[PDB]
Amino acid sequence: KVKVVWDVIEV
Amino acid sequence: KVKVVWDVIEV
Amino acid sequence: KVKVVWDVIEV
Amino acid sequence: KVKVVWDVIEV
Amino acid sequence: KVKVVWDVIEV
Amino acid sequence: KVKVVWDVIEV
Amino acid sequence: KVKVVWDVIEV
Amino acid sequence: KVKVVWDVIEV
Amino acid sequence: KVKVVWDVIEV
Amino acid sequence: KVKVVWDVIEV
Amino acid sequence: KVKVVWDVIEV
Amino acid sequence: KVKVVWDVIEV
Repeated sequence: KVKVVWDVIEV
Repeated sequence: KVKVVWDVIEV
Repeated sequence: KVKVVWDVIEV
Repeated sequence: KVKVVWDVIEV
Repeated sequence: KVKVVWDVIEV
Repeated sequence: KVKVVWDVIEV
Repeated sequence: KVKVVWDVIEV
Repeated sequence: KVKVVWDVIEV
Repeated sequence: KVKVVWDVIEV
Repeated sequence: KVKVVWDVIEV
Repeated sequence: KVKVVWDVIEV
Repeated sequence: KVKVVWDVIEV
C-alpha cells in the first residue's frame, strides 16, 4: 500500500 | 530554521 | 535518500 | 504576499 | 541557495 | 481562468 | 476559489 | 510504482 | 517582474 | 490530444 | 482528464 | 545526483 510519512526536522 | 518534509513509502 | 521539504514564507 | 516553496535535499 | 516558488493566480 | 506560475529566487 | 488537490495513485 | 499527482480545480 | 505561467490545455 | 503551453507575463 | 505526475528519481 | 521529472497523462 501507499503510506505518506510527515516530519518536521529542526535545523 | 524548521523544515517540513514528506516522503511516500510503497509499503 | 531524497527528502522534499515545503515552506510558506510570508512577505 | 505568501510564497510557497519546495527544495529537494539529497539526504 | 535556490528556492523555487509556485503560485496559482486566479484571473 | 487559473494561471500557475513558477519563479526561482537566488536566496 | 482555487483548490489544489493532491493524489498518490499506486500502479 | 507510485505516482504523485496535482490538479488545481477552479471552485 | 517576470512570471512564467504554464498550462496544459486538453483538446 | 494534450497541449503544454508557456507564456511569460511582464508583471 | 489531464493529470500532472511529479517524480524525484535518485541516481 | 537528483532528477525531478514531470509527465502529463491524458486520463
